[PDB]
Amino acid sequence: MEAAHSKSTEECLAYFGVSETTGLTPDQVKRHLEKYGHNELPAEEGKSLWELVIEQFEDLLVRILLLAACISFVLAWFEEGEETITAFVEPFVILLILIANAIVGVWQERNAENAIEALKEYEPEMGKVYRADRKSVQRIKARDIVPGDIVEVAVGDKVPADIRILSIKSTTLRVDQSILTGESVSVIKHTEPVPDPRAVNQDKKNMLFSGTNIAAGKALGIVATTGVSTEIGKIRDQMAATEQDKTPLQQKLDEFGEQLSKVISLICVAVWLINIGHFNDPVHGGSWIRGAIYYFKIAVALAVAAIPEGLPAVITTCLALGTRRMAKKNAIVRSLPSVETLGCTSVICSDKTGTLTTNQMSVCKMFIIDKVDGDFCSLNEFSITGSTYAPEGEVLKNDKPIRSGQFDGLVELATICALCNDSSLDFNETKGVYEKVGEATETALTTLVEKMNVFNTEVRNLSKVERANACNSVIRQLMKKEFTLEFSRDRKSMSVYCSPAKSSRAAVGNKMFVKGAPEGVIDRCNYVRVGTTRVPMTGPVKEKILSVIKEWGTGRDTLRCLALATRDTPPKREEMVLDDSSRFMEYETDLTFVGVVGMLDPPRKEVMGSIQLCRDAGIRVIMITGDNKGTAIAICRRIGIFGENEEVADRAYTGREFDDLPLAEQREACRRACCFARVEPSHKSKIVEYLQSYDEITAMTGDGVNDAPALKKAEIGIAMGSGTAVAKTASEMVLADDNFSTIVAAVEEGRAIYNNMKQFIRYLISSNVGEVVCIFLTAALGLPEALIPVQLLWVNLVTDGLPATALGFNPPDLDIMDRPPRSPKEPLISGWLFFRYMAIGGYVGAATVGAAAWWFMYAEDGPGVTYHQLTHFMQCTEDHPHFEGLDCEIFEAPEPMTMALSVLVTIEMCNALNSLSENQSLMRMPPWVNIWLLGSICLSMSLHFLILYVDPLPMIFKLKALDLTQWLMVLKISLPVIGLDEILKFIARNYLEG
Ligand SMILES: Nc1ncnc2c1ncn2[C@@H]1O[C@H](COP(=O)(O)OP(=O)(O)CP(=O)(O)O)[C@@H](O)[C@H]1O
Ligand SMILES: [Ca+2]
Ligand SMILES: [Ca+2]
Ligand SMILES: [Ca+2]
Ligand SMILES: [K+]
Repeated sequence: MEAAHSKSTEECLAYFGVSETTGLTPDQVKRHLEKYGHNELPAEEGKSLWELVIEQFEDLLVRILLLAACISFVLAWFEEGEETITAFVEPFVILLILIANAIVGVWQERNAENAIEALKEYEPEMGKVYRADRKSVQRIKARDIVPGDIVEVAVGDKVPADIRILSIKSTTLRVDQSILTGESVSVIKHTEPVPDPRAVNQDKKNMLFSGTNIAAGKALGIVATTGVSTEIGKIRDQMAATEQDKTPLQQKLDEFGEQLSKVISLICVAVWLINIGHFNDPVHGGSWIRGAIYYFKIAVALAVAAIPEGLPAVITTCLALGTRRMAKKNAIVRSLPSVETLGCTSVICSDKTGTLTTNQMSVCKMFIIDKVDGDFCSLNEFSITGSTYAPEGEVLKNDKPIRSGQFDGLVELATICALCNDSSLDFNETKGVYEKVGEATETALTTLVEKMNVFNTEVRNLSKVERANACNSVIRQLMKKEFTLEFSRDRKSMSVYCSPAKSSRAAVGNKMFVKGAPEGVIDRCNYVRVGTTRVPMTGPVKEKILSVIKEWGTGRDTLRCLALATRDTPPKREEMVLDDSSRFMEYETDLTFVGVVGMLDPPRKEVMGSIQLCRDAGIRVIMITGDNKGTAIAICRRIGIFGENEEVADRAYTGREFDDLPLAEQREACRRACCFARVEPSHKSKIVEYLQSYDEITAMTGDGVNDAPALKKAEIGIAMGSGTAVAKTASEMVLADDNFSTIVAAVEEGRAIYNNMKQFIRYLISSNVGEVVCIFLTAALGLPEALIPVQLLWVNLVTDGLPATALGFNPPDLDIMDRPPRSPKEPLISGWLFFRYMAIGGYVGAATVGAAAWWFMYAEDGPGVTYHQLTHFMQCTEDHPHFEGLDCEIFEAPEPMTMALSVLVTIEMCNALNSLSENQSLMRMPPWVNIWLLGSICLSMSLHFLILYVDPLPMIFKLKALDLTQWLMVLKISLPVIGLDEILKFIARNYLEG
């Protein structure tokens, strides 16, 4: 722990007693680990509080029923009902259905968080450190980083710990500190001490803070603090209310829930108004307001039934369920609305290098100039064995292993690859594998130098650790790297200014070693090196070099190519200003061509299959890369974006070609082109921007810092697990698996969510409407009451609870990935879907009423009398109108209220079976595709059988179970409602794109 950023670079090194270039010894690391602990915060085991998870009572709908149960609890405490126990069942029934959905909701939120945190720990954060047991930089777990050791940081790296800057290898260092200071744009760092000890974080310009990202440059530093002493560690739980808001779909349903409230409220008030006639009816005797209290109970109870109380929980469930499914496929969701938005995605933008490709780079081909004689130019081509970063391979010429030192051109080629390089190799002992340190492109050159061994260095007797950078270290001991002009994606090249290491025997020449994009580098070459000789760049020589480059990139291997050049006579250092990066290209002119390297970069296996699935799902895929167009087009053909011979004359554009187009043509090009090569980070963001101008949901996939602007711009940013931290920071999803196939699954899963949310709405509306229609159909036709305040709360608990919620666990539709992406601005309920809600709601209302009437009109146990209660409901006892009223008490009979109560339950469990798919029949999608639903149906049916035969309960819910013959009628009328929907589903199936 060093608490001072005011100390100099020497004082920091002296404090921990560590050598700047060597790092902490193994014994030092041991002590510092005991004294300062592991560089790990606990992560806080209390991610959530059990009860805090339980608070699912925030939604308006839960609050309504919450209050609704209260009024029935107040109406049960004092008067307002004679038999109190039955009135004490009312609020407990309402509480019962809420807790059921609450348990379900709490459960899924619990499973999600657990699965999320488990997936987050799969890949241990690694850091680059110099330590005494190794000459080259090595990679260790970030938690094993202790205060005092030398840590190396590069572009795209997450800063592993609080670090005092010792040396900036680049000409500048920019850092993204938004996670700590809120500074939107990157800030510049230096090495000079900031004298003030109490200085705020924004002024610590000689410090790197853990959790921040290196925007540009490369630096060497020493850890000041780790663990909880780290600046970002103190503030993680320090401030609250920084959490996420509700998703677009969730906001869409919130709107929907309130509109339902206004309708149901109107209806409930309307139910109260239409029944102000039975004000003074003998049921409550002669009552001026007591008669209203009962119908106020009816209105309130009808609300609770009609209100989709399960809706708030089923959204959170479907979301948490989707996340958990994604978690199983090693996909990390950093932003909740990522899955629902991806479901309605029409265009997927994807980076090529590292994203569409495995980023396991290995130079397998390279050439230098052989002979130059007029219009004649011949090249010395070479092949390199080894597809890994391992320093094991051969340099083949004419299918013969050769010594690269034999060719002077290869000597300088290897020199450039070694010096003009900000990467290295580190052997990981754990299951022994050579790992890259930095960018894969540069490491492929590092392993090349090792394979070439141009100075015949004895490497046989070296360990696998030393061997990783054996030949590279030899070259570095021959030329002192003064400074480095960093790789810039505008000039697309990189150079290093070097002087002879001896500096005593040799002072003959300073050199600039340049590598970069072939086209750019070659253009800035005026000379061509032939061994140790140098000749002027001409037409024929230029054409020869370029044509071979075109061959490799278009070939069956599709080689990523780099040109390597040298400035024989560079400007004196005084004439060079390292301040502006725009003048670096000027410094990299009058170069001497040395050679061209060719890299193998295999596409990921699952990409080709995934693209076809995207094409079938109406999702378009565009490749966006800074690489050569020839190789980009060739890869596009290799992965299926383009056919093998599509001849895509107007479907592929370079950054130059794209800019030469007017704004209108650029915007239109993004519609037709599926391949953008040689483009800058700004182009990637602009392409996504154009696609969104057509009101499209655009997704972006990348791994580098050149994808960062486009990742933040797109609807959904998806990062690679092996990618940079800058890209992950700018993303909504992270694929730790590096599995591109998960994206297609993520799209599919999000559409199941929407469709399941649809079927949930389709079930509850079309069923609860039928409940409402029933109440209206009886009160208007002048029939006895079908239901009672208690009975109303029962058909709610049974039909609007778990059988409703279980629809959230519905399987994806059969043609879910054969239909086009849903437009984001589609109406939640289509104009025609609303007709189903009535067509089903109409029959349910007519089924529940016909049941209570059939007891009155055709039941043998009942009176069995013909039409319409002998035309009126007036009768009650003898001596009223003598219209053959042989029957005495055939009114206020509890058996038909049953009959309605039982049809209502049965017909909704019946209706729920239609909510397995939007338009697919029960034939193609049988009931056993959802076991969770059938269990809820059985539970609801069993709960209804229980409430009817357990003798004290019939007294409460008023039910003499006319068991055999009448349940048949209940089952009989409830059955066509699934038959009708089956016919109703067949219509829209065939009506719209049959
Ligand atoms: N370290 C490096 N030094 C010099 N040139 C480099 C380099 N890394 C890449 N280049 C070259 O610069 C070109 C443009 O760089 P850029 O980073 O924008 O594209 P890219 O192909 O490497 C990333 P992607 O394909 O993921 O978008 C590359 O095509 C490559 O030829
Ligand atoms: Ca309800
Ligand atoms: Ca990349
Ligand atoms: Ca219902
Ligand atoms: K974004």
